[PDB]
Amino acid sequence: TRLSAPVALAYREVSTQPRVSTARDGITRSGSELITTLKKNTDTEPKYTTAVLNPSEPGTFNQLIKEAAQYEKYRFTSLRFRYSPMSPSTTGGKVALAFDRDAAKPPPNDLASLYNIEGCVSSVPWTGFILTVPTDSTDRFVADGISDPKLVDFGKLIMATYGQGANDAAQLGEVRVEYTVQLKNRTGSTSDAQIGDFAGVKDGPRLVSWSKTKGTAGWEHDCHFLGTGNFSLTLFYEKAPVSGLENADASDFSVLGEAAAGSVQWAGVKVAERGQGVKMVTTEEQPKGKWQALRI
Amino acid sequence: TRLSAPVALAYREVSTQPRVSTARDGITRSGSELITTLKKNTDTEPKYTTAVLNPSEPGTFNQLIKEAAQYEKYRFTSLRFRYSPMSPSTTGGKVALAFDRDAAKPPPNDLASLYNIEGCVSSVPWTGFILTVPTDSTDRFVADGISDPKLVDFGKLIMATYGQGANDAAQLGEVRVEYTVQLKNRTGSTSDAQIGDFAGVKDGPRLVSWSKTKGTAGWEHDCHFLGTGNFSLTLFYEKAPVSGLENADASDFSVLGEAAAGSVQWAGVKVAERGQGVKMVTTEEQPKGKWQALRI
Amino acid sequence: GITRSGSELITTLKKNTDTEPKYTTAVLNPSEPGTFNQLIKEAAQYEKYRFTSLRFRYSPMSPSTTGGKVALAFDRDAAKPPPNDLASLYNIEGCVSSVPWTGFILTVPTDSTDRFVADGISDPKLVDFGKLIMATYGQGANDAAQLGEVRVEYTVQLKNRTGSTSDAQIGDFAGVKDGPRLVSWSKTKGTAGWEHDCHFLGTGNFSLTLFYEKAPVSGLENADASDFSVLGEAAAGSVQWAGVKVAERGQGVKMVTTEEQPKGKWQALRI
Amino acid sequence: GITRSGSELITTLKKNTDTEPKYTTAVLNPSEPGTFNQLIKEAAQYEKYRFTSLRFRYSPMSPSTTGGKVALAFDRDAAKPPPNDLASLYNIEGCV
Repeated sequence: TRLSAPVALAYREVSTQPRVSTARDGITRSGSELITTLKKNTDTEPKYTTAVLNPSEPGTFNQLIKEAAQYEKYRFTSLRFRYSPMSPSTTGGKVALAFDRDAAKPPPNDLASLYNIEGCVSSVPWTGFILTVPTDSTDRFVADGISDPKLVDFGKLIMATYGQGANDAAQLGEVRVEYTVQLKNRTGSTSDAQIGDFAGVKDGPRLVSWSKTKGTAGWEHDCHFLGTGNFSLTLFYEKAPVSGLENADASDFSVLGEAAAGSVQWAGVKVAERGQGVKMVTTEEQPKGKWQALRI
Repeated sequence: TRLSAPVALAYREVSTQPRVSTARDGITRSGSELITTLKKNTDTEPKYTTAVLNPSEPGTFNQLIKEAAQYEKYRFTSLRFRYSPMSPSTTGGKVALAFDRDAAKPPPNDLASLYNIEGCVSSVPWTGFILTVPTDSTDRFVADGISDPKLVDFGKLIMATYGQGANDAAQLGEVRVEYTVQLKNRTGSTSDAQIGDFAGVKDGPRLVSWSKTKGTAGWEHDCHFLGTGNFSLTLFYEKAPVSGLENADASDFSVLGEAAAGSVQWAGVKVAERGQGVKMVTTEEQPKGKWQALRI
Repeated sequence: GITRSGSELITTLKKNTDTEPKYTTAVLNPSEPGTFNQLIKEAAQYEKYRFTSLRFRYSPMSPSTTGGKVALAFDRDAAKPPPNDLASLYNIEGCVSSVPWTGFILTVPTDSTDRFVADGISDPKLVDFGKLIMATYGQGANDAAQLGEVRVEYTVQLKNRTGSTSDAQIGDFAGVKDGPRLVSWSKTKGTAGWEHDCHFLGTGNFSLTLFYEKAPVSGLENADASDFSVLGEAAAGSVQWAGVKVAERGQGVKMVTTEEQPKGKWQALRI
Repeated sequence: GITRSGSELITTLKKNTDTEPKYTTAVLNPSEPGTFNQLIKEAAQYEKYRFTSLRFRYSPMSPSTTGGKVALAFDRDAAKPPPNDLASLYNIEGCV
């Protein structure tokens, strides 16, 4: 029979109270977080935005990271993502949420493959839906450095948007986690400051992801920031580079220092959307030095 | 009647399991920590070692700091210090524990005044004792920057040793907190990295305490570290100083950088006992610059 | 499959006369020579294990008038470096400490997962079950030289089976090494020339044989080993056979060639 | 105490043109290099043993056009010299 279509739907969001408790082996923390807000995509093919599901991941969790710094292993007993629409009912396109159990595989390349992923749900941008992912009973180590994501990561969320018309809402919605993690073991509190050199060494929460790319001037190292917020980045060059730190695509980038042998720079980068970062240029592949990312 | 004296007493310490729980306004965390180990003092007058009682204090608490970073107010419903002897029964002198409700007053100057403090307990170094401090029902803000300690700090513990003979144990014992804090409110997770200039500004956990002192070469700023562990200290000089960073009395001090206008240094200081630090010299009182302490 | 319960001596803690605590680690893997001296032989013939029951004991050796303390903690992540301050060590789950002159125990809960016997190049988080941290601090100058002994009483379940791993570790100067990780070489240029010194990860009587293609600057020389005796003759195209006794991990011998990565061959064995 | 099971390789037999047998023995003790190549390492840690089960499988390797015979027998006395004639060899219990 008849089924009406409202001009818009309003969802009432109130920040709930996390439920912490103590068990025999550790603690059981429950809560909800916000990952990101999906943007309009005026193209048929999807545009993806990922978020690795693992405690101590700044990109995904903001409060569970601190509570997971005191523990060594975790187990997501129940997690579930939700979508809150904030666009009118006259917006086209679609929004898709899928959970890839492999945290290293890049997102698919065509819409047909995206729908083959098990549990991939989707709906119009102007209505809400929930994707609940089955869990398992395997303990995994909380991220602490460079390691195979198959061994530590529980999975990776994938958010896609496509089909929106030219004159549509700038932003379509926002995802929201609803987890219940089982932190186990215990250890001395660990600092939250990724530190490592350019040789592929990383020690700490995954705040940065460097990537080389050969260029005419030299090898460009791009410091992509996985999270979104205020960050600081201290660099130390053993050899004089071609250029210091430059704003690649981030916002409000400022650096206090000089580029030269033995010099140290200090850039207070600021990120508005996950993936933005800075860059540097050197003539030596795999340069010698150190860097330290921080959430300041 | 007869009362025997053993050659030594052995206390069995096992790291218990913190008891976390959720209440209407926040969480109630219980646990135990280690502050420091008292050292021998072959002098009649006392030698003091303080520890400010306030969550988010790196010197006192090591695990509660992370859990208190997510909250805004606290209330110690029950705290109690304990002393574990690790010296033979042939060691002289005494050990005193007192709780000063004013966190800014310096420790007393003579043994007579130390015993006037309410609740000041003491015993021989080779036996254990417990100092339990009455609490109140007043909420206080978790330390976040430069503020009057009368308004935020709950108190300050004072540990004194004296009277030990020349040929006695190098270390007499170790104190241990047993608290039950009531964290309230909630806020976005705050980073744990003190940052501030030399004008008296400090934003973050109290890891450092600068102190000027006029000298022949210039004003010396001493970077005393309240805690004990591995720290990093990034400095930025707007004007060329007399000298860069030098090891004052700490252990394993290394610096990567240069001293000059606009330059930045990066010192991985390491501390074996609370109070050790580094130093720098400048010709300008209240120099212009920035510093950032971290637990790396 | 095979179930093998037993008890073995990891090491003997020593006086820590300096202010800072000293942490000595022993990774818990059946193929590790640092922690196992008898289970290594049987684990060499298997490529999977599971610790059904694990537990550590401390046996006092010092007089009753010894100050300081000794701590024993188990850290599930074998990759993490040893703690930096006492508070972090004491915050580890199930950390037991006591005065040196009295013994205690530390029971380690165990899970039901199988792990590959260590090879030496894989991720520690994937093959190792954890590690043990032994701390000693607060000892004066009048205390005994040795505080106690740490022992592991285990019950392992080695599974599968394969060709026995070589009981001796052959290697090549600045190159490939195969067999159990008995020694590890290091190089540092000096006045005479490039100096190559080996460090013995295990403790006991060893037997190091070497072969020089070109005449070296100097032959095998004791660095910090307890005992030492060379029966060879350093020269071009010759071999030097030596026996080194190690009391503490890290002790070893040294040599000088003045040419980086000299062509030769060496062999190590725990006699 | 410990119980172990394995399958070792003693040796490979060789041709013998002469019609008279040519014997090659192998004493059966856990700490015998001639017989066991892997059990010796674990037997060095113990000073007693008891063979709960024991078998000897002969796995052919020669073509189908080779004559002669191959015999396996177990002598419970480890010092007796091998027999000097075929009939004595076949009188041993269980010889196949």
